Amino acid sequence: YVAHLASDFGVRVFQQVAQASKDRNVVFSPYGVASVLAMLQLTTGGETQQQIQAAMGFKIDDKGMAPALRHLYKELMGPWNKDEISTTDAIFVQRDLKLVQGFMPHFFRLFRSTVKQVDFSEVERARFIINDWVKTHTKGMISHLLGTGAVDQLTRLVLVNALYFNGQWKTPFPDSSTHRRLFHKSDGSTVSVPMMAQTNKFNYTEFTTPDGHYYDILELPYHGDTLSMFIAAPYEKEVPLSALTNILSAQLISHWKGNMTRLPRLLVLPKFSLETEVDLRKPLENLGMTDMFRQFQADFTSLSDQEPLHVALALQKVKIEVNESGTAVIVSARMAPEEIIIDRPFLFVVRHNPTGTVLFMGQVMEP
Repeated sequence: YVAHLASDFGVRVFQQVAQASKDRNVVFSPYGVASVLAMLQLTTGGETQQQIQAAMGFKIDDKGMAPALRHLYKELMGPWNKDEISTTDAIFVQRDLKLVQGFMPHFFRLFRSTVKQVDFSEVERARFIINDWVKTHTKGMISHLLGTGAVDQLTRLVLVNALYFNGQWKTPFPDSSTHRRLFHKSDGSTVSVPMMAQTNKFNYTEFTTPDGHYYDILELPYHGDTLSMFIAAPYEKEVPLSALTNILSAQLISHWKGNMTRLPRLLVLPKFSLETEVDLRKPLENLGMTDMFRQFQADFTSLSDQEPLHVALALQKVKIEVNESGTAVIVSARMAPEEIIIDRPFLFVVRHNPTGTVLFMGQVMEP
């Protein structure tokens, strides 16, 4: 339930970043941005708080909300994982501020984490701290946030979120099937990229938007069916991804599941290892949250009502890999009735099945 509101807020943010990155690759984490903004909520007061609660759909302070979030976190980091997913949130505030009495403990009570305190006048040092935090909480897979270059002796507050993902397929794509094939950029031009092939009974459904766009939808489960990737590919060229992403929801995903049946298909899917760093300011402003980024409008008085505080920098960075698993003369396979060759731009969603949370989301315009 909290999972659903968090996922959907996170999709809304994705929509906005998709709107601005037409025809560009973009990988993103709905769960991530919602997790960091849930925490931001506590630091927040006034109308800046209103903007965030209204856009999110819940108040972190209300009962059951934070325990649900920690529940979810712990579950994601459980033993089923296997270094497939690393996540981390963090808020850095100017070291010697007159913080309000009792805020730090209350924050730890709710998030089992702390607001990190740094002297931003050391600049290079503060940058190293932020970049180091991410490095050490993502098993070294994410090491640097280009956007940190923007901090200076004036930064009072920074917010970051970083996640890596590379899952192990329930059924891996035989290594010998992988081959170089043609991809059609929306550009109208083309590129040859490595693609995987696997013949199986995939959960499948044809889907239509209310406004009449058609997409093929496949479920690819990961080991133990804890996680699943859903792939959504237009029926023919010309069908944009927008029509789909603009109604995307957790409920929509469950809807796809409700209609899927298992059919023997040859699937041909491109390998991809993509990285994306997004500056969350504009996307978040576009969802109502504009006060937080504004020096004289921002209201962070739950954290410190002494110095005027406001968010200088809000970043998410995601790296995601899709290959044959987690790691020959012949290539043999069962013949299949139909084939599904994903040789054009497509969307993917990684879902946590037990809760429905949308962990990752993206559009691949070129692998």
